[PDB]
Amino acid sequence: TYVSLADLERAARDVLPGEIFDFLAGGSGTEASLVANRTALERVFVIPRMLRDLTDVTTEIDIFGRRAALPMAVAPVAYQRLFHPEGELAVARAARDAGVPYTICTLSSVSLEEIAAVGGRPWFQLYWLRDEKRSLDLVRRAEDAGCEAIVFTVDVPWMGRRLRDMRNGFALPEWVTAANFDFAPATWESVEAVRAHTDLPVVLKGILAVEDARRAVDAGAGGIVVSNHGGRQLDGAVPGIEMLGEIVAAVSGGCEVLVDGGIRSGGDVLKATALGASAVLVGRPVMWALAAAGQDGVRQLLELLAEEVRDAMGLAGCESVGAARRLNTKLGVV
Amino acid sequence: TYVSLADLERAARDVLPGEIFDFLAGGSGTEASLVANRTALERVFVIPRMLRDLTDVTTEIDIFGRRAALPMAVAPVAYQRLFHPEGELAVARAARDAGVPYTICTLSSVSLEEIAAVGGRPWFQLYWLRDEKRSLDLVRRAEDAGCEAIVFTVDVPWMGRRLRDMRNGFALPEWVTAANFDFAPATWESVEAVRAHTDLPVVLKGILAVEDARRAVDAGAGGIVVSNHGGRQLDGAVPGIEMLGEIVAAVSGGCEVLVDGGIRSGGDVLKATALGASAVLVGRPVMWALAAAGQDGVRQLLELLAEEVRDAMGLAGCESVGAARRLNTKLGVV
Amino acid sequence: TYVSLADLERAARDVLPGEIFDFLAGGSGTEASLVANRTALERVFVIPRMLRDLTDVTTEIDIFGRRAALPMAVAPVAYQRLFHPEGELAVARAARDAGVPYTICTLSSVSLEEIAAVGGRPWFQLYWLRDEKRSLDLVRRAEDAGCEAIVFTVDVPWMGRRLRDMRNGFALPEWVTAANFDFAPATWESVEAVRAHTDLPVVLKGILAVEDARRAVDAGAGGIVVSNHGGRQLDGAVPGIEMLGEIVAAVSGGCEVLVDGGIRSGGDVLKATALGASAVLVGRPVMWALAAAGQDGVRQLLELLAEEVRDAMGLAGCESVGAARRLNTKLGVV
Amino acid sequence: TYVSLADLERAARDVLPGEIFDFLAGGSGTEASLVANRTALERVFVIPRMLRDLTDVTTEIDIFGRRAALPMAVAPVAYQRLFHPEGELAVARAARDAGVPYTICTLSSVSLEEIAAVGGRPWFQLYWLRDEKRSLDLVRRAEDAGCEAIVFTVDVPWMGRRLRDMRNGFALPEWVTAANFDFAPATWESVEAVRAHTDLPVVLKGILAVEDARRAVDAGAGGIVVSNHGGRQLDGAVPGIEMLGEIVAAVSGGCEVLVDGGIRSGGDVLKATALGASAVLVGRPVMWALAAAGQDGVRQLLELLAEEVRDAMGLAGCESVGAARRLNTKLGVV
Ligand SMILES: CC(=O)[N@+]12O[C@]13C(=O)NC(=O)N=C3N(C[C@H](O)[C@H](O)[C@H](O)COP(=O)(O)O)c1cc(C)c(C)cc12
Ligand SMILES: CC(=O)[N@+]12O[C@]13C(=O)NC(=O)N=C3N(C[C@H](O)[C@H](O)[C@H](O)COP(=O)(O)O)c1cc(C)c(C)cc12
Ligand SMILES: CC(=O)[N@+]12O[C@]13C(=O)NC(=O)N=C3N(C[C@H](O)[C@H](O)[C@H](O)COP(=O)(O)O)c1cc(C)c(C)cc12
Ligand SMILES: CC(=O)[N@+]12O[C@]13C(=O)NC(=O)N=C3N(C[C@H](O)[C@H](O)[C@H](O)COP(=O)(O)O)c1cc(C)c(C)cc12
Ligand SMILES: [Mg+2]
Ligand SMILES: [Mg+2]
Ligand SMILES: [Mg+2]
Ligand SMILES: [Mg+2]
Repeated sequence: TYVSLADLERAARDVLPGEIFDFLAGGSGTEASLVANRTALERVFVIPRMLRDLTDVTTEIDIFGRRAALPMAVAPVAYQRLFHPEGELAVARAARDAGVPYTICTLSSVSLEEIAAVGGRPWFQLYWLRDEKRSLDLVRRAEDAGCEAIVFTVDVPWMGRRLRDMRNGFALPEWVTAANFDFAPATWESVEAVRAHTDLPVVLKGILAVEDARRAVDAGAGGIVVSNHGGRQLDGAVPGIEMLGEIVAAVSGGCEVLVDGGIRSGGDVLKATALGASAVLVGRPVMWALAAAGQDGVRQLLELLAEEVRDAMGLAGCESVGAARRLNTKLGVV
Repeated sequence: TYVSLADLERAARDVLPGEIFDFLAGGSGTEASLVANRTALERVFVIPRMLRDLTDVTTEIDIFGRRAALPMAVAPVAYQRLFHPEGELAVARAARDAGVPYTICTLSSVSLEEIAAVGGRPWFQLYWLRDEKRSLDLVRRAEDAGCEAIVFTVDVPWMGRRLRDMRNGFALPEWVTAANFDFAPATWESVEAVRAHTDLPVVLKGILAVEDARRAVDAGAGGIVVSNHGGRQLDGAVPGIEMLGEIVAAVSGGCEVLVDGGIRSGGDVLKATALGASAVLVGRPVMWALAAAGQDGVRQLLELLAEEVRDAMGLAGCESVGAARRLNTKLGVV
Repeated sequence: TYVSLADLERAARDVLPGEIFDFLAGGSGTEASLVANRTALERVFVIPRMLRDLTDVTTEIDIFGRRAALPMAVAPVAYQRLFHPEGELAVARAARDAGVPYTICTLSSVSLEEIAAVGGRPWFQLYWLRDEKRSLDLVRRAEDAGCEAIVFTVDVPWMGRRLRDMRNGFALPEWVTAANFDFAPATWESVEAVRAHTDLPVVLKGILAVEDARRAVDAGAGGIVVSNHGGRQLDGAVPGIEMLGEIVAAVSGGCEVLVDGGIRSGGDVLKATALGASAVLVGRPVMWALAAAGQDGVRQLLELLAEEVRDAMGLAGCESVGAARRLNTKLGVV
Repeated sequence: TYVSLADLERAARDVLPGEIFDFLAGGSGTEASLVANRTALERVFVIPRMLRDLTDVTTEIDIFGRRAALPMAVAPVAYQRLFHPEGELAVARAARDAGVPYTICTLSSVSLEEIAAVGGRPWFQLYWLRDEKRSLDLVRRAEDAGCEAIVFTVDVPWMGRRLRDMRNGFALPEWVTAANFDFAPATWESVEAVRAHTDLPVVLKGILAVEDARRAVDAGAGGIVVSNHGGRQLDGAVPGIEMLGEIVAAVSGGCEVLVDGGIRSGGDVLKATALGASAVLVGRPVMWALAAAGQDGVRQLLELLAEEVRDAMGLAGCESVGAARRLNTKLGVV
């Protein structure tokens, strides 16, 4: 009977082994980027509009050819059986039932075909493999299984240095595997190789520089995710939310611009929208819900977010997510 | 024998049931807007003027056709019998005796006619009802009872999500009722309907966007209250005090511009004035005083505020509230 | 054997009755201006210059016709017998011996003539009295006793609201009196009355507005003290150090521009100088030293400040206080 | 088996006598500049670039005619036998083996000739002596011993006031001596005297003012170190990292521009690079490593830094330190 996302963090902390909670919670380095994701959202204040017609508030959007129930998708988080035995299938089922896109990870602990069979028109997150042809096989598999977008993670030439995991000597338990298997630095040529191999929208995840956003458009990306990988890659990378406004201006409608990092309420969703985001991704909260109560947990989380998004939108005078994008903001202190 | 408003918060905390103190104290969401109301005032510093004639310092203003003793009114706070058995009549009597306008709430726990009978030329706060005609009946009742302004709350299409009240499972005790009765989203058309129905000044409460202030003037409002509803509506809404200067400039004397949220001293009143406010509203402190010592409590609070306003004005070289509006300010840190 | 001013605060706290320590330490209201005096100095960073000739570093200045050993004077602090039985004579003797001007208070607990007899060419702080003629008698007395400047306090139409003193019910012990006696709001006309009555330099203390600084020059002031009275007058008044740069620019050498509030080291002196101050006043630290060890205490404090000023100047590449005024600064965080 | 530099601080704290740990850790005054070195780096966020070719990431630079393995040198820290019995020889050996320049101090506790014999093409830090000829003898000795640059410390006309060392009554133990011996304020003429006496690059250490950087170039310096001496000289001096961008712009490639103060990770190195630094110096961390585990300790520290630099560079899309200099940054909060 949770009333905010923080309820679920506590519940997940109680049930998960410490080293697993740390694998989930932690960031790279001193966790400066992890913390900055939160600080950056806290400093954003919305300027609500009043006395608008709210006789049909809708939180729906159209993205990558599909209607979604909220301007939100479940972020790609690897190895979800770490958190609950049903892992990715529990999350995907809840996401489907909520009308929220679910991003299947290259490092999923259940095969992408089994996750896609859940239904819910899922997305597929790609990590570039040591060989172009194995990469492109994942893409084709995803597409053949009915995934509707390829989320190419471009901020992971290699994994960041996570000191929690080093101090814990954390390693996958033997009962969790990379189920899509029986990694190399991506480049712009890799992007092109993917774009040529699929007619699905290619979404580049982990863009923070304005000219990288621009180049993503030029490269034929259908979207980008403005993201510092939840503070888990470069420690000291700017939060996506701090780059988002500038990026949205630069691409000037040329692709969808998503953001992630630290989204913890419908109000946060509203802030991201007001800064110009098409949609957000949510990572850690979904895994807290999964750890706490499995599929039911994720369903309750998504219902809570949905209600908070609708509440925030209406209180801000927005009948639609488009209207929310036209809200103005003001930076405040603490 | 209180020397600041914080004395009365402690006294109210001691006497009220926890769930009632929480209903009063709390805001929506993570209470970001609640806290920001205070932070925003703390960051404002006044640039006082020296060596001016102070041989008749006056704190009086003329507003909505009436002289008021201070640039201050009691904010509309619902269900005041929650805090003290005499509820609204205790507050209204103290306000009358102090020469301070009292705002009667649509959700008052004593009928608007009984409160108005106290005297003191009160204001009436309107919430828009599911039917235009019931709304307009409240207006007419208020007017027939001698209310001198209609404070139309425009930031409440519905009530915000107050997690204290959810976590407490708070509900009105059966001995507190909405005494004006034996709610729909307001729009600009609702405003017009009200404006056409009364010759009293219509004051729109809960304006934060500059173009909403502008439109309020265009709409024939006699005033606005720049307000985030004490942090109880949209969590992450900008504090009114952060919008006030821009709003005052935009309306360029076309209506009175009031502010509220976090006013806790005569010095705060001075800051709001220096930013351009015609007057402030004060909410929670009046309810602390009511809970602590009933009518006497509210009288002591209003006397303390009056003395602090006069002290701050004089120390800043202002013989009048108009002069205080011409003070300059500087933003500082913490 | 103190190495910083904070050593002496602790020592004074140990020896003084609490209510007296509070009378000394406290400010008005919530102590926002008191704290801001410190915060404002902490945020100032100096840009030192290197490789300059330091073969005769001097901390001396010429001010109001006299050489002073440091760009520093002892601020006017009333009733110094509250802190030590020798009161003002202990402080004045130490100041004389250090070559630092001492400001005699209108509310001194030893008569201005006895303090002036100590020697050291002292200044006299004026509070305007209910009658022009009694005010001007104080001035003439001061002058006849060999005071070299009149420091007219202009930020005290009346005393601020000090909640420590109210909560303590603090009052002068019967053994401390206003020894110059056997108060009205000052105006610009009062200033003129003083200026016409003495050929001593008139220094207006408690100026914070730029146009008040300008007008002080126009009025024939020989100096001003940019000051919020140590946070003891208007609570929420800007710190002097935040106004100083703008004020120095505006007066454009037309009078000496002193600053006070929170000066606690030679480094602070350097910051004030770099912002354009002619000199600083130091209040509370001198009273800590007095309370801790009487005349000897004040001598040790002034020796410590002198050494810290010389050290800071040299490390910043300044052979003279003039050179220090030409240093640049940068605002930092915390 | 350390995973960050903070591991080594704890280890050094455990093993060193308190007064020695304090001599190492402390700064001048209230330690404002010491703390600001850290704060200033924490506020810098990097804008990483994605999808660049990383098939030969190199951390090497060419500086002062030599290839270095990292854009990093060991800062001049006096009396290193205070921390470990092998003192400077332990550090120099580790630095040589890591391919990192080591700066030999004028106040080294082992003679400059013995340190230089370790190999590793070392630099020599000069303090100006009371007599030009003794100064220039040190220079010539350094050069004759195969030092490759003279790091002239120009921010030490005399040593700052370190209150830890005063409160501890700290003094060199009799078993630590200034081994180069059997001090006067430097000026621009001193610089010239040095420049005329050696063909080695002269690097001026402790420049913070832009026009001092400019003048260093004009003076024929081959480099500068933008530095507040680790917060140990002027308390309230701006951090070097806050001046670096402006200084790099002003010198416009006319000399190498190094920075130091608070560098505690490869990410910090990356930030300094992105602000335009040619290289950084690292002081206290190297001494922690020395105290913790002697030569082995310093080797582990330099290996950890090397890995963190390579990791940060790659994650930011930089194949080279030059590319890292072309990264953009954004200031954030806390
Ligand atoms: C590389 C990695 O370390 N992984 O599993 C990815 C991955 O394999 N593929 C990828 O593309 N992203 C990953 N993320 C980042 C995620 O997608 C979001 O960017 C942030 O979670 C949003 O911030 P949040 O909402 O959590 O504050 C992520 C996040 C967490 C919590 C874990 C445990 C693993 C990962
Ligand atoms: C909706 C609501 O939740 N109510 O009861 C209103 C309401 O019925 N009609 C309305 O117009 N305003 C309401 N307020 C906001 C009030 O008017 C001021 O805006 C802030 O109190 C100023 O900030 P403060 O001085 O307290 O810091 C309010 C305030 C409190 C404390 C309670 C318990 C109830 C309410
Ligand atoms: C009015 C008053 O309340 N008095 O006694 C004055 C006064 O009678 N005449 C006046 O002109 N100033 C007074 N001050 C302000 C003083 O001169 C400096 O402005 C600040 O002390 C600098 O900040 P500081 O260095 O202390 O941080 C002052 C200061 C203290 C600590 C006490 C106990 C009494 C006073
Ligand atoms: C004067 C002095 O007090 N000494 O020994 C110098 C010196 O004799 N010659 C010089 O030129 N510099 C010195 N430093 C500053 C050092 O070179 C770096 O500027 C900072 O250490 C970088 O910041 P950090 O990485 O430590 O945060 C320094 C540093 C420490 C920790 C000690 C104990 C002694 C010194
Ligand atoms: Mg997120
Ligand atoms: Mg208020
Ligand atoms: Mg002072
Ligand atoms: Mg460093």
